Amino acid sequence: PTIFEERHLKYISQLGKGNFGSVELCRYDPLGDNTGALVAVKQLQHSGPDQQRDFQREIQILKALHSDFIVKYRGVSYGPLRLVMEYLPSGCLRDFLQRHRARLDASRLLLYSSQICKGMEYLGSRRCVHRDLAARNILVESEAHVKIADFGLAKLLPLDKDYYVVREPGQSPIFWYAPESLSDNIFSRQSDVWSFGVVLYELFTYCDKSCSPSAEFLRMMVPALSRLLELLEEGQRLPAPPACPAEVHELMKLCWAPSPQDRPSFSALGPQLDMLWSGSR
Ligand SMILES: C[C@H](NC(=O)c1c[nH]c2ncc(C3CC3)nc12)C(C)(C)O
Repeated sequence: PTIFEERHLKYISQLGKGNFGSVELCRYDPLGDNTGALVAVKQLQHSGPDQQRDFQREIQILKALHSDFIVKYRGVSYGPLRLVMEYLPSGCLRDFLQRHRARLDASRLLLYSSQICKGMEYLGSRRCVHRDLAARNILVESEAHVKIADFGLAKLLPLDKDYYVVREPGQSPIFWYAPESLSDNIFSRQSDVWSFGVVLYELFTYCDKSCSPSAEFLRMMVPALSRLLELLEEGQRLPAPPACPAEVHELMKLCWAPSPQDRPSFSALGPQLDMLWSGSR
């Protein structure tokens, strides 16, 4: 339905945690016989003002999003409150990449890259900045299909502005953040592009822990945030993943253009990745 009765949503396990919200695997079981469909249900675990309004927004946003490459909204449910979503058993991409490594050539990484870019293109066209783009936040619909998830921090851009300024600090691993976010808490469709660069790096390192974004800044060597800012200002960048084809490194480096306005758009990126995907073969 679009509306789920809480009494029929039946609990199975934890799938994830996030700022003040959990997502759970539930069976939606109106018969009560274990034959009902599986669903991923997000609730907030804190009942204050701003986190509750933010959650409502996230629902408004995801409801109004229709794309093969965006996680699918199924409905809400009420108490007097919960967000119900399609469930993707293969789960997290970060993990999926680590497991199936030996089964995935460059085409497929490019295939995923294209699909994520396409979803981000669309997100951008709805004026939606995602703000927390990263392999851990991408779900796997199948071996040849991925989808962007976790709208917990997404913002709508007012009609008259192309950027958002966040008051408090971020709480995500620092290594996916654009410089303007690090220094000024400025997020935009173009800071999303910065992070998409890092997602590509993740695809092509197959999310390996030993050469992760974090592991690399560490190697590349005062507050962490400040040092990462100095580096990125000096023009230090993540290196070509091992075996990475060069053309892809260049796209990354381009996504990492110092100023937001030199970064290419998702709609520029999409064809290039497409050409690359039909290039390997
Ligand atoms: C925890 C959160 N997940 C969701 O919102 C999910 C929505 N549908 C899913 N299907 C499988 C999984 C399995 C991967 C848990 N997660 C989710 C996220 C991965 C986006 O941070």
